[PDB]
Amino acid sequence: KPRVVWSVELHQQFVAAVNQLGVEKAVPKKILELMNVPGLTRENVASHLQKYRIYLRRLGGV
Amino acid sequence: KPRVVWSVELHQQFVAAVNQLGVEKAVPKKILELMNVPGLTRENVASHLQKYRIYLRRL
Amino acid sequence: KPRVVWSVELHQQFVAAVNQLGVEKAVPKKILELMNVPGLTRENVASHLQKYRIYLRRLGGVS
Amino acid sequence: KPRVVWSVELHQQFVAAVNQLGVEKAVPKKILELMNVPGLTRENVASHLQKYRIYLRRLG
Amino acid sequence: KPRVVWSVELHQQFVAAVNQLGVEKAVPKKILELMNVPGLTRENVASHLQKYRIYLRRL
Amino acid sequence: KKPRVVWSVELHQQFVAAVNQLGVEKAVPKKILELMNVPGLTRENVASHLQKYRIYLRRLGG
DNA sequence: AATCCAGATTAATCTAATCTAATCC
DNA sequence: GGATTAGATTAGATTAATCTGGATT
DNA sequence: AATCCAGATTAATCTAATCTAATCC
DNA sequence: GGATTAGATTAGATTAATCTGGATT
Repeated sequence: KPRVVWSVELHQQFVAAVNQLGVEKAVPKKILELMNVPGLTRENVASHLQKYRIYLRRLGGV
Repeated sequence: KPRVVWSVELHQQFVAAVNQLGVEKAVPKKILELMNVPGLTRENVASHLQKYRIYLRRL
Repeated sequence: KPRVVWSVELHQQFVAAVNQLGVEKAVPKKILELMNVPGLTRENVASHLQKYRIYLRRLGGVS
Repeated sequence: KPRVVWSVELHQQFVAAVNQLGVEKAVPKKILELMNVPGLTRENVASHLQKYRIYLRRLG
Repeated sequence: KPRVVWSVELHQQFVAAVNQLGVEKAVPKKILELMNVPGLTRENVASHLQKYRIYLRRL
Repeated sequence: KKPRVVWSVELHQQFVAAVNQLGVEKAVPKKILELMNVPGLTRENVASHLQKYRIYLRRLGG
């Protein structure tokens, strides 16, 4: 049960899935449907998505 | 290609930073350090600084 | 560039706060509400709390 | 009781690693994986890197 | 092999060393010994001494 | 004002010939300028262009 | 329509991992 | 100079608070 | 007294870092 | 408006011409 490590690869896959849906609409369940990465949980993604949204809000939009 | 969008909040931080250094004397590295915005680059600040100087010269 | 100094008095107020909450349930925000010390941030307390927990964990006085 | 001695060799290895990441953004964990030296811990590298930053920052 | 950057602090030490020596006794090697800055080279201060002399000439 | 210099095909060609004639040891700004003999062109025009030229070749050479 | 509510998401906050400054030897 | 300790930072986890779609009234 | 010569000094000139303007989306 | 490329500016580095103190002739 170890901590997720958001590598550039995994983050890339997350980014791709979020763009498919729209950063405004993306939710953890539908991000994971697309990512197809087993062992990755909804909370895992939710926490990353919030961190992602904070980052994009400063640089624009979102 | 994630463009920066200069929202009211981020432009305002830029205005405070540039005004602390002086409009004509402000350089991107110093503006970037004062703003302390993760992900923001020299080229972001420099491109926005150029349009800001045009806009200020028309006044 | 200011760094917090956990003086003996400050650390004792922190311990008084943590014992009032229970070291199990204690979290930085509630600790700061009790301590009533301006200038301390939640990050200052969370760093100190983690060192305190590391120490207590070896001696077994915490989960 | 064994202290690490930063021989010229080893320091050069460390400088090479640090230059490969960037002095400002280098951290002990990345330095160690580049250096690939068994025997060296994070703390050995972090102590050396503190002293190294002191020296370089006085010079800019 | 790092370029030197002349900070406010390092430059302050330079001016005090120049002023103490008197321009000129203020030459690089002796300015360097006064500053006693690890890694600062004779050439670092010789180059800075040159631009400073130009700077003083313009008042 | 002074006009910004624009490195046209013809002006760049003359700089390239000068560089190649001198070699890299002697291809410093003042000598490139003497060979090019174009009125109003300055050291800093050449030095600026020389720095971009050297980056451009290091890329080519790898 | 209007309400209930379990589940989902999201903001707020926590905390482990790791870093870096301060201090020690 | 190098080790150790104390406090700061970052990324990811957990908790608390909202939200909403679907069932019910 | 005068010359030699390493080890400097110093002006001239170069060059990397960083900048701003021009131009492209 | 924001990104990218080309040419400009600046600070620091390097080179080249000159100078000098201590030894020597």
